[PDB]
Amino acid sequence: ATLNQLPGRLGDPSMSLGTDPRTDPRLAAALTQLGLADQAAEPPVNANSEVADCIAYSTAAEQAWQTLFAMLGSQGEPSNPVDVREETIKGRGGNEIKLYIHSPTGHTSDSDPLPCVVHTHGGGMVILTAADANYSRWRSELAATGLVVVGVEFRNAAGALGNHPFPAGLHDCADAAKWVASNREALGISTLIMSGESGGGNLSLATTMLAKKEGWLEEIAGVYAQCPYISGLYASKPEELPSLLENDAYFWDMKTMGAMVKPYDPTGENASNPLAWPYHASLEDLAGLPPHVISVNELDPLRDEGLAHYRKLLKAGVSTVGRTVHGTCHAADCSFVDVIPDVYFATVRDISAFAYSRA
Amino acid sequence: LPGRLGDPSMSLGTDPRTDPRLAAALTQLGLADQAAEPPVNANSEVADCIAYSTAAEQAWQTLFAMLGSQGEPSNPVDVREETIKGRGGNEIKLYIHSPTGHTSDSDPLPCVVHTHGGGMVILTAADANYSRWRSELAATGLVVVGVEFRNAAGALGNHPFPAGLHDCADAAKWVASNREALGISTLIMSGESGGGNLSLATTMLAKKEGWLEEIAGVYAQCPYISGLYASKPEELPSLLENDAYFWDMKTMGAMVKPYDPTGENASNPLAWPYHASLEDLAGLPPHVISVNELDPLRDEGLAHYRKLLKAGVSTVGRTVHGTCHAADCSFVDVIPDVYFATVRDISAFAYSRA
Repeated sequence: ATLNQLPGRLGDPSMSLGTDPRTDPRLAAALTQLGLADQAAEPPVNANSEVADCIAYSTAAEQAWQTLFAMLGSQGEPSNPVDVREETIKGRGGNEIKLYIHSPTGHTSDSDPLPCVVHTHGGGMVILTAADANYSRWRSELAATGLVVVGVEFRNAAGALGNHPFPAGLHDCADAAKWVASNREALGISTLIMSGESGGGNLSLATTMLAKKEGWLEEIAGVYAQCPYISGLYASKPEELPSLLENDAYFWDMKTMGAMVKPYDPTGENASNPLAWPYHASLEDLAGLPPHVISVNELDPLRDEGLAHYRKLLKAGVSTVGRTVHGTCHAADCSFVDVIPDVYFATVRDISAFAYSRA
Repeated sequence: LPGRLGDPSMSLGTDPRTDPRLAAALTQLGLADQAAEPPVNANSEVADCIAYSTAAEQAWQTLFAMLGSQGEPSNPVDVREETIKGRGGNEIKLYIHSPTGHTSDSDPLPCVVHTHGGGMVILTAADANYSRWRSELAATGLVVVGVEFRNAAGALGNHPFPAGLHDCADAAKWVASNREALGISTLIMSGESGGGNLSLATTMLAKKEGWLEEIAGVYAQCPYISGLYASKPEELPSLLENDAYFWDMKTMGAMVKPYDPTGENASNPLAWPYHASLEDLAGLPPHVISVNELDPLRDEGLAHYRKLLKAGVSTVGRTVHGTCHAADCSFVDVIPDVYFATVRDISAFAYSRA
């Protein structure tokens, strides 16, 4: 920042990704070409909308986001060859959960075992699917570094895979992690970490807390949570989270997320439940968790709830690394592979090295 | 407002952002409270600044050796010494770290030419914390070349800019000319604080001298690159926000003068890379700038990250949260996950350039 001007929209309410001096200029140029450098448009729903209207809107927004991320995601392929296979498992309640299993070509149960990432994709726990091109690309790029990556096709609160409120998606992620943990020799894996971004960061964090609650925490060796979407407080502007106003309408408007909270928790009864919104965890909830990495984006309205959770994990005694990825809007290092490849692959390499460090 | 912008009495020990493990270690070291003011400042005579730096060197070496003096790398490492000649005829010692069994007949490994910190004024490549760092990097599968460059003060003094820079450049050129003999593929400059300055400036100098193609990348940690610690510009709020977090800026203002006694290089990018023009940076190879959150130097590092991007350089920018200046380079017993996250990040970057 600068001593006479607070950053972002705290210092200049008209600022956008396109005019913020902090934006990586390659990302700013790509967003400008896509029409997404200006402040995000006003959504037709908000936290005052009825749940059914929030569900309907989310189901419509899913296609728009999938189109954008499909463009960014599907223009290339990993530098090392990767195999992808599908497996269907049974969730605790009897539903079928599809898993996309990515691994280096030639990896078998007879190879030397590789570290494993159980990947929980973003979309606010409400929209997007593991089969989407950006998430398939991400899992394959991780696999190409020498990993087995398991993409969980969990139930969503809305959209094509809806409509399943909390805790459906969490249970699917947890059951997928338990299946991976019970199939280490068949998968040819050494260690298991949870990782995902935004809503998937929430799910990766919450899955690990659920493992603690259910007594199988020992199966999870670590968590790499990117730009976690974990407070649920997007309707308001808690003083504790200035980034919500500093970077509002940078890619995401906070009214949109306030509306997308409702499909996840239609009754609102889980607003302070740490399994739904990990930001609300107590120190006792976080005690004993395995090592964490929290990686936030600089120009992201969610930045400060991720950093707050990093600090609480440390206060609870969890081994935690905290990283800001500069120059990026929300989750940009997960998708803009053609525009900021060095940033994208820096994050891929960081996740992979962390996974290896846990084996 | 964070840190001392919001509470002028705040220190590393009371800042809510400090990693509590690091805060406890600093408390035990007497370094959690606001750093002491030095007996010299930027208005002191050059001779007094040199004398102060020379006196302080041994105390800092003892402290940093405590942190990097108990553990050894998980993988075995060999260290050998080589002495080369600088452009001016002086002898430059090199400490070469590599995995045990690595030879010119092995498959070649990526190389890091490491330029240590100390404000370009004090500390040596032989210090235990820097030897430990180079060995931990080598243990990941790297050849690491520690440059024993001339300093502006202390045991290796007294040599102002550009002596140390020329030594780092000449060492990098020697490495680039001995790739088969070292068993190395690619080469990346890396260092922290004053060593971040030297790694950045060595690469800019390679562009000016026509050998830039030899350097495949730069990983610059918490770079000490503005030289503006006496005056604290508005554009660098961290200078106030985190002042006396480990370092008081009067101390660094005093340590500027041995490097540039006349002040005539205050805006020279080879002395202080923060002052680079876009033209100075055009065409440089990929960079990573990694700053510390609770570091008065944070904002000049981030400003340079943004300038590299504006110049068209592929640049990744990272904040290491919860850390004071260069903590992820030394406090391995206290925050090993942070320390090794950085070691792994540097090594992965080096491999990514091969």
